[PDB]
Amino acid sequence: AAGAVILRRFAFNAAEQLIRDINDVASQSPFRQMVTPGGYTMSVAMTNCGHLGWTTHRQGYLYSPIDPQTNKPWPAMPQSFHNLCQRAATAAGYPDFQPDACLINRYAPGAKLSLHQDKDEPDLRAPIVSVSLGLPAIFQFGGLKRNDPLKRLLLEHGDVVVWGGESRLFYHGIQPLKAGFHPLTIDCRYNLTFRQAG
Ligand SMILES: O=C(O)CCC(=O)C(=O)O
Ligand SMILES: [Fe+2]
Repeated sequence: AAGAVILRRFAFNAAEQLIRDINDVASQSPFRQMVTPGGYTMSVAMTNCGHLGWTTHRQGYLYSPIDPQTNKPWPAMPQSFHNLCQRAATAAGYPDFQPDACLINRYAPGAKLSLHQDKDEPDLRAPIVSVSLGLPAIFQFGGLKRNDPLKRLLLEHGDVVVWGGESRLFYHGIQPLKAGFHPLTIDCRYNLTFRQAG
């Protein structure tokens, strides 16, 4: 993964607090399985915190400062989130990265996320910070086409990946979450993706 920086277990120490704050965020903006523009309910449940929140719209996908479900602003990005992200980005070589959106994904057993690209951001030179929590998942990324040599990478609890450079444009997805158990998330996997959407 050219440009990518994988920091395994980087968020192990912050894990517990992050999970507490995810629940906090969920209290204001509950996890919901968004309906794609094509009219299909995603198996992955999501929510957002920060100034902007990624969401499905009628004309496609886009960032909005308002939660379309609660009609209220997305919850603010918790300090735990801000700190872990900055430390990660800085360690990855991006000390200037200032995210304004954190997409929180929740994966129940069997949940998956078919291949896609993240080109909804204004400046693609800005990286994306991914933090995995709970059960392990198989992350798969390819080239520039939906049908390209896909590679696999297991993301475990506390794993952080700063996607910068070329990888920032690579197709990617998550294979069906295998059943299992984790003391902090029980049978769920959470993932935080910090972005500069503004
Ligand atoms: O949970 C994952 O590792 C995938 C998250 C992702 O790429 C996204 O939702 O845009
Ligand atoms: Fe993505």
